[PDB]
Amino acid sequence: VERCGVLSKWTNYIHGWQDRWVVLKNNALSYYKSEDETEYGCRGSICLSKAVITPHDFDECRFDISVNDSVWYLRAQDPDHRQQWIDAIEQHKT
Repeated sequence: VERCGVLSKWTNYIHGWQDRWVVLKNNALSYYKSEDETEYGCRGSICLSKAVITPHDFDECRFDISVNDSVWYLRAQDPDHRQQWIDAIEQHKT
């Protein structure tokens, strides 16, 4: 299953943090400007084959997805844990 949710982080403006729509499915992570996704097309997309799930420093539930130096600061929504990403990618990957 895809993890589809909004991630509050900057898009273009350094102080222009907004809710961007991220989807983790198939074996790729894709993000759009916001939850309206489809009309935005695609803003970014990485392949979860060598994208390392890096546990964040100060955060216990935040996980930085790093591939091609593209660091995706993800986090467990609230009732979630790391295993969301693990199980998802593990069940998506080849």
